[PDB]
Amino acid sequence: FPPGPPGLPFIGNIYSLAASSELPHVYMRKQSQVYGEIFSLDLGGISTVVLNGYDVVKECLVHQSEIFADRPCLPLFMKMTKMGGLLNSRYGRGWVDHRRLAVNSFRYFGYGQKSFESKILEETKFFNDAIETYKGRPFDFKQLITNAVSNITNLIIFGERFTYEDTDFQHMIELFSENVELAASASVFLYNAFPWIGILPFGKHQQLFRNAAVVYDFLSRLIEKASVNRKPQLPQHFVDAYLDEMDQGKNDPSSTFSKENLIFSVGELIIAGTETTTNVLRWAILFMALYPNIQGQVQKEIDLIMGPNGKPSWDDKCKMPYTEAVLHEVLRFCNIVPLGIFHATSEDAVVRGYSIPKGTTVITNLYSVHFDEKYWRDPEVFHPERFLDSSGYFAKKEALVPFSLGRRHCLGEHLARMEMFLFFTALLQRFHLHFPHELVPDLKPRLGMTLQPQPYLICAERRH
Ligand code: HEM
Ligand SMILES: C=C1CC[C@H](O)C/C1=C\C=C1\CCC[C@]2(C)[C@@H]([C@H](C)CCCC(C)C)CC[C@@H]12
Repeated sequence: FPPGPPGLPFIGNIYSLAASSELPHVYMRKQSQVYGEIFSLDLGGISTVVLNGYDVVKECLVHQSEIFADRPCLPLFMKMTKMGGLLNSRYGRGWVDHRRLAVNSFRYFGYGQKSFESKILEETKFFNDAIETYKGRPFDFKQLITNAVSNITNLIIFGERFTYEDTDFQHMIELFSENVELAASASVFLYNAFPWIGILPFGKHQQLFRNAAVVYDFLSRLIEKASVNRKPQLPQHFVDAYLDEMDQGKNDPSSTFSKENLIFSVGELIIAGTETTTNVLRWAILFMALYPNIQGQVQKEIDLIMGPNGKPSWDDKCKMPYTEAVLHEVLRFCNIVPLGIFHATSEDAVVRGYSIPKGTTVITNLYSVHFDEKYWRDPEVFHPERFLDSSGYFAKKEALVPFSLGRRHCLGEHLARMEMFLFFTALLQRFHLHFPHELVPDLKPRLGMTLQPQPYLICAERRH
């Protein structure tokens, strides 16, 4: 069983993570330098194993894919979803059924259709128009980016987009997003260690359970509004398709599709899309205002390939290596999902001599892969040029894994990439981005299951 740093009795390394000035993924990378690529932590009595660097992360999630495909049975995840749904589903027939349905649905109701790309572009127009509203005055992009990004998924799930005046839906996403953040909280690591803490009426765990209630109700209401006009066997979207599957499993009682599992799946798909993609864009914008020379080079490429008023296109990607370079270097350098989503072993495992008992939490420290000095030159530097080959084309790197690897890898990778590219290009084509009174902006990320920047104002002035 892998060695690791010691911590106090009862609470273990929750203390050492807690009392460290460094964020958890940074903490963990330093400890691998002392204990090895694979080390352990005692998180209040839950034994967890951390994987660090590209080699062991691959060795587990890819070479032993079925053994590390599971999710851990932490009290919070048992309470929230009973380990059904998709994202936190146990590895099994339930997960196979939901994953398959989701993959096919995103293909069929999404990027598999010729008209889909223009629906993204339609959204960049609402988005850019909303930006113009402010007439170059400083504001926070967080809301608009969130609205716009979530609508690309709303099309696939609910068959429609919600307007930017829809503050009810926005409120539901703000609570759900708070929950993704509180999930990384010391309060929650303790709650999972000591679930009797649930008797305590105050604290971040009660905020999370309350939020989850409000969110669960809202999602079931949306799912009901989206199933009104349903024509059995002729689905308009993911919700209809899910209901199709419940029909075909009415006689199969071991069928895993359920009304509860539909709310969990929809919630998981919606929050997975909105949290992550939004943040990528928010980091990118931050860095383009910080480094105008880099912003300007992207803009130069846009004008050469797309012109001043051309509609951006997914097909343009491969004529725009520098743009693709910047975007990949944001994924690598900001690590929007720094520790991925926790895994667990689906059976007793043996990795590099160490034994890992069935059910152990396994943390894949994706941050440490992107800063693995065996595969990256000076990874502590933001430098898009590292993704360019000697002819100036985009050069893909094996050790860039911001959508993780193996059986559980991001289901939305492709969709995210189109969203990112089309939103970033549409925005930079129309605007110049800089800070107010050249304010000194903060680049220290906010502690959560995803990394987002602190609130920052930005000025968007039209270019032509
Ligand atoms: C920049 C955008 C995104 C990033 C960086 C990202 C990252 C990730 C990561 C690191 C995982 C962990 C997989 C694991 O357990 O090892 C994941 C899983 C997942 N992602 Fe994404 N994601 C993004 C966008 C999306 C979008 C747009 C969707 C859906 C529309 C999505 C849906 C999911 C789902 C459902 C899972 C769980 C898959 C499973 O458990 O089988 N993600 N994502
Ligand atoms: C769906 C439903 C159904 C609706 C309920 O309110 C609860 C719920 C999800 C709850 C959570 C809270 C805990 C943290 C979870 C389990 C997130 C998980 C830690 C992954 C977050 C990282 C991801 C955005 C990359 C995803 C869903 C989150």
